[PDB]
Amino acid sequence: GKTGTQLLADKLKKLQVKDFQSIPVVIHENVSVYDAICTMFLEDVGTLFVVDRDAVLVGVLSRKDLLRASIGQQELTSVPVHIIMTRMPNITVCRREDYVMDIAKHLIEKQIDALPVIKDTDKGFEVIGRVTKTNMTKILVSLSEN
Amino acid sequence: TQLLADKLKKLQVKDFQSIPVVIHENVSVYDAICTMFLEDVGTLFVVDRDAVLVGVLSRKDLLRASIGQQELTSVPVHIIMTRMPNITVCRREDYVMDIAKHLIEKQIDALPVIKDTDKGFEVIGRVTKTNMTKILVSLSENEIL
Repeated sequence: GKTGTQLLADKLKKLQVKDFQSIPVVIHENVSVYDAICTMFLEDVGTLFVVDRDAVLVGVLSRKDLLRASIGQQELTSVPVHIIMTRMPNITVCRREDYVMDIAKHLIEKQIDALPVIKDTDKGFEVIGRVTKTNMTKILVSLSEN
Repeated sequence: TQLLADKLKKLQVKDFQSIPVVIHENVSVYDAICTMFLEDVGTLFVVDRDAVLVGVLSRKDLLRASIGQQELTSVPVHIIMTRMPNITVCRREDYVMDIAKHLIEKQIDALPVIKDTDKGFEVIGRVTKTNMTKILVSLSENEIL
């Protein structure tokens, strides 16, 4: 590329998820909404990925979903999370080899803080990481130095 | 390459703000949760009778309050809000890299942008980890200087 900003853009475009992921926080689908909330504060995350008895991705839960559940008219804190989780038709994943910038674009478009990183297996998607707006914020800071 | 890095640190908040959402300090916790879903934002800025900033309330704090046992239809937000020793503000003239660092340490999604007036801190913007993420995307597309 011809200018220093173009060289910066080219490098940013090559960054891969495998290098900029966080550890994932995963709960089983039959854990209660209350237990999910406790896990969120225990682990200090704002998103949880939900898996089945084979540890395959079945759902995602955001802090907003849990607040909604907790404050509403129905008693939902006692129910299994699979009642309230976002399901697979509506879940976006990414893989280790994908580009960080393409994931950032998804975060912004889908108005969500985190995506799961998965590995394809014969049983479905195994969760191996998380990439978040916080990860992106860290990349931005690092640019200013080196 | 230092010089490029020196340019990045010169980018300012005014160019990468969002819309702030404000609530009065006497609103119930239930009413503030309602505002948070209506507005679809994750951080509320609390003001006093004089429209002066007195606190902040994140979605986390509201979840903390809701999975508790107080009559939150009763409880005014001043009871649980983070108060004005422990709040980090910024101004439109501040540098985005500075703010980004504060968002990271403090582990919060948003800071209030305020103006310094005759009356005190008046709220004029919000800056978030989404804003920072949008900057990173713009840089990757060569859409800034």
